[PDB]
Amino acid sequence: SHMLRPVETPTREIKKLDGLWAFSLDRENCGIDQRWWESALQESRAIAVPGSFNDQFADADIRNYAGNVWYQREVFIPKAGQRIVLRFDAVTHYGKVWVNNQEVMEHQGGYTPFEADVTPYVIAGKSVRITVCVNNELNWQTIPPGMVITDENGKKKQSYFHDFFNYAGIHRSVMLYTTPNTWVDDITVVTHVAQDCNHASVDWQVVANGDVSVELRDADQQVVATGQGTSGTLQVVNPHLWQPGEGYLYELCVTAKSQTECDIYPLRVGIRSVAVKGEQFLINHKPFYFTGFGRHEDADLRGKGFDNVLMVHDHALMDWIGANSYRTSHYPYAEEMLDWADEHGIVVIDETAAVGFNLSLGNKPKELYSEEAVNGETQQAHLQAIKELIARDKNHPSVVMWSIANEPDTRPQGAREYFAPLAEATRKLDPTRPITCVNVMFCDAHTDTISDLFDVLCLNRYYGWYVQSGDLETAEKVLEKELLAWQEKLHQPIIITEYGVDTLAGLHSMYTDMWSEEYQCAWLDMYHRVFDRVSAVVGEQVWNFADFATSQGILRVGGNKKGIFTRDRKPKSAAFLLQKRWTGMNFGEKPQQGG
Amino acid sequence: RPVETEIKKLDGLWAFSLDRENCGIDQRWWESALQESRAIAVPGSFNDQFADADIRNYAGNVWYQREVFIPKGWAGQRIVLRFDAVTHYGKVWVNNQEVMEHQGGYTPFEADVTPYVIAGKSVRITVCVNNELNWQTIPPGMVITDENGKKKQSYFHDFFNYAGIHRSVMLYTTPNTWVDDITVVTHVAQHASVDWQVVANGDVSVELRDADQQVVATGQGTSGTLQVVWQPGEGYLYELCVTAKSQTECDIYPLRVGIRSVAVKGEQFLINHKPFYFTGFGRHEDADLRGKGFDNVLMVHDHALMDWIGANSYRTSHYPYAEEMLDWADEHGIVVIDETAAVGFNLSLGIGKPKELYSEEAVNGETQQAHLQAIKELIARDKNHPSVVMWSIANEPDTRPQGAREYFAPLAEATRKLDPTRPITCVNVMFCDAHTDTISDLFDVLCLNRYYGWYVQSGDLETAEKVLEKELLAWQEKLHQPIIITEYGVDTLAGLHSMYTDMWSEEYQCAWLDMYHRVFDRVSAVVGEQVWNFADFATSQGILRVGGNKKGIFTRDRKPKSAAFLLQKRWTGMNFGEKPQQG
Ligand SMILES: CCCCCCCCC[C@@H]1NC[C@@H](O)[C@H](O)[C@H]1C(=O)O
Ligand SMILES: CCCCCCCCC[C@@H]1NC[C@@H](O)[C@H](O)[C@H]1C(=O)O
Repeated sequence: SHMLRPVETPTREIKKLDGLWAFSLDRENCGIDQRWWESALQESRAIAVPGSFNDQFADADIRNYAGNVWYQREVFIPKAGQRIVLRFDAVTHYGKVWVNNQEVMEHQGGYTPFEADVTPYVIAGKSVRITVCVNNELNWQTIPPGMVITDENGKKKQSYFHDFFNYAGIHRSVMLYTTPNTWVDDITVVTHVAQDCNHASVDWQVVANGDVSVELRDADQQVVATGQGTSGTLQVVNPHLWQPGEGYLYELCVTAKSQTECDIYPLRVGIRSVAVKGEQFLINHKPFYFTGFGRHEDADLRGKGFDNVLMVHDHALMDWIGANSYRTSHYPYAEEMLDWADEHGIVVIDETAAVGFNLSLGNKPKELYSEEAVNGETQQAHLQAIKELIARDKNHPSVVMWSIANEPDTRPQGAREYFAPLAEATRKLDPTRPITCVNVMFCDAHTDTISDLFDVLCLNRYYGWYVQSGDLETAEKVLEKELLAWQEKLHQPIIITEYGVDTLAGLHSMYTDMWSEEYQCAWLDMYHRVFDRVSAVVGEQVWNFADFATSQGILRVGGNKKGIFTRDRKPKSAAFLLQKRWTGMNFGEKPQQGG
Repeated sequence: RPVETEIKKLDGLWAFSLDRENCGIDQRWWESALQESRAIAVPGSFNDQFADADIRNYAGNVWYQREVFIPKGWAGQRIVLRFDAVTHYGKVWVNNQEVMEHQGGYTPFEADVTPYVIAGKSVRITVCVNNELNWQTIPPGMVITDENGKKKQSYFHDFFNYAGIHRSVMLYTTPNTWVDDITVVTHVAQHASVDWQVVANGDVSVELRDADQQVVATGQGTSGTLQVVWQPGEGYLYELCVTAKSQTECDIYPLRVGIRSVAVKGEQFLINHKPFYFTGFGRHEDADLRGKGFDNVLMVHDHALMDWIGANSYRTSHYPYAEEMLDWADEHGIVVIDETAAVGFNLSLGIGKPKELYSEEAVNGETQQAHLQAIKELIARDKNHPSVVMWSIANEPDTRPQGAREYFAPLAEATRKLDPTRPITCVNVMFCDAHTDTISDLFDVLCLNRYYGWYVQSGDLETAEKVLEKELLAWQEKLHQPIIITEYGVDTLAGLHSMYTDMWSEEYQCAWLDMYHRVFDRVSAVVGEQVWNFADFATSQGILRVGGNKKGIFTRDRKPKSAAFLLQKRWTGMNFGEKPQQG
């Protein structure tokens, strides 16, 4: 449907985000049968929302549990005559909500919010019970996809194809918000600029039988433009347009009035224009250079759960290190991260949860794009995730790119058949932004067959790590050669969205061999040397802020160790190399082929 | 091995030089002092010694050199130069005259230098050491080159390819009647020990004592020697003086020997007619800073750790150890499975190339010959040791392609004919289970390497227990042979802890070593356990090695992980030489 983030005005929120819900497992799938919605928690225990249920009890048998978990919470209802709505900003994978024995709504998104209108079903003044059924399972039509395997005892074991651990549960806000019966439930805003001198910001919104008078107030509450109608444009003059450095943000207050009731919604948008020209990524008609991380929503104890201290601290670290950009790696991030990126002018490459469409990253199906794995319904679900992501992050000026999928195996015939309609559909959904598909390493420029449909070429390369293990002299030649081959092929702006190596924070060696910090430094350094002599490399993005948790494997030593920082946010030796490089260059500009 | 009744030339430092342009043999570098040399220490691998990244991985020709004074007291005696071990290949020159060469690596080679040496004046010694491996070296490998002539060596074993001079170099003197060859075989029923001898212009008079010069038998001849009437606890060993008499000079050579006879009966390993149970480690010749170089301090300390942790046996894993380890081994009476450098005969161990392992371009002809040679030398050096109870021809070979059996049968035959007094084995890899292995019948004891719960069924104890159990008792029902598990271990970061007891944590090494021990306890054919590696050790660079192999109970600087005390409780809590009665 339509997605508007709620905000306090003559509108109200009761943060049911309160922790300490009742939590229980359903190892027998008796919950849907035995009507657990009715009343009690049976044999529950205290859990905390937001937060992943896997790491929260230090029980291994819970963290690998694959099935149905039950959340439970009684709450009181203060808003009368207002539309009361129950919003879940994120319930990872599947969630079915119940308000006092009655199914309200359900979702199969994972990292996208879903809400429901509960005005008839509640009465402001008495209690009410909310029971959530959260499913953490992945089959071939989920985004991301997976394979759940039962064995001889019927015990479910979830296997997937991405790297990060499949943290599940309620990860973001659960809120009970309250809006007048004539609401402003959808908005779209597109901005243009000409020579940083003047241009318009077209408006568009959806009401509940009310008219929309829209004003454009300033950063100090000064009206600069008005407008009367459901559509149309409106022009500023000599704007304070949104730059990657500062990030100026106008406050467009929209009004939807009825003959009796009225609703006012303030929506912050910044004037900026993002486009791709040849091999240049232009923000406000200036060629840009991306620097920063591909991070994860990962932490100790809470898993993929959200928390504010992590936001302010992580943004302080990136702010110190000189990073100006990041990419919401492998799933839509919490909207709060994108609000911060909006105010602080942080350019973001947004991505969907489509990751793992690849069976070469080592009882696996034998054809990746057959009916037994990634079929038409996988394509429908992928288009769904695109729809929801764009419908949530469409107005945020910090998003400059949509990324449909991550590292798909494109060698087999049919990858183009699967991905081309999704490129067409995404271009038809949001024309204001470039589109991309992050490229796997074993699909170099001479075997890929998908990168033509996208505006920006994103690359994940690990020459010298997975291949040429320990060889810098050779990985330099290979890396430079394939980079110039991508240039000779597509003449596109090339952002390296992943490049990193594993490093035991504390492992040193005089020989600068793999897994030591000296190898991380020398490796990133050589990669930077190659980066500086390719004209079409419009951005670099290291593989990963900090070490994150992965599934158990013989390649993951307590998870992925390719982070610049540790899981507790401590810098390895390479963090200060990146400090020197990024903070030493001119902001938003590519190095002049050398310092 | 020399004694007397010498000047150990390995003292101090040698001149060391690299040959990147490969000019040495052509420009005759041995006939002069090494131009642009630097000090190097023997014994010790040259790779780790200088903290130089380029020196560590260098593949080519290296040059050692050292002047020495030949003592005046050796006027009319034969002067012999002995290299206890020069890893992979070595060509030795003595003062403008080429004396010797050897492609062994982990076994000694000596040469008579009496003419080329005049005792009293200083002579120079130049050694050319090669660290290259092709398909005819033991272990095998293959070198690759490109533009700029940069040579890059790739091999198929795990441990890092350390090279150089790894053990002492001796310069011993014997009278002109020497005892070049000696053999001794001991028997025991419910006995004695035949003697042997090879000499030049000298007769053989053999006597043997016990504690001190207290002869308790004698014999005059090159056969028989039987008379009056060695344990894994203490290790009682008699002293056998051999005498070679000539008209002018006489020679006396003392050889310690322990009375013992090893034999396999059904599914039991009998040392002195008693069922045994193997406990201990499969270790390595690896250390901080010195590579595979030998050192007495390390031997004393590691033997202290093995004594404390309750180990009674170990296997000289993947190459012949320094013979000092075996002298200590029969001194304190620790059971040793001796093994050749035959490792890496497998193309299936891929971190994630010819087309068939037993083709002509890889493993055929000189490969089989030189393997038989590594056998002949290992046996010709370690035959008399009572601590050696087992022969081990090869380790983890791929026996699935066509032609593996045709390869391994003749080696088993010749090796058995060479030393019939000891059982023989071949440690097979994990990818070849009971239904696919085709060689385990040729050998007396079957050796197993198993990693259920690590490489396959990664992190799942509940099923790896079943697979290990089924595979084990299926082996037992299949061949009805004694099965020693010679490798079972999992990697572990020394300081990584985890409440969930998942992989790489010490809790997972503890819980993973435990389940394997219960499945061990419910199987009658398992005649021993040897946790994979004693200490973490250096390997080649891969994405599966976090600064080497972390499958050690101890770290590289010999510091214990959480499993060291678990195993010290298990091995010393049971009775010595006995297996638990299924619990
Ligand atoms: C057959 C050739 C394979 C080439 C190597 C592919 C490496 C893919 C790297 C992986 N790319 C995806 C990212 O989420 C992971 O964290 C990253 C990693 O594992 O470090
Ligand atoms: C089904 C087989 C899956 C792969 C099993 C690989 C077992 C190889 C055993 C290897 N054997 C050689 C030894 O030096 C090494 O330490 C050990 C290892 O892995 O580290």
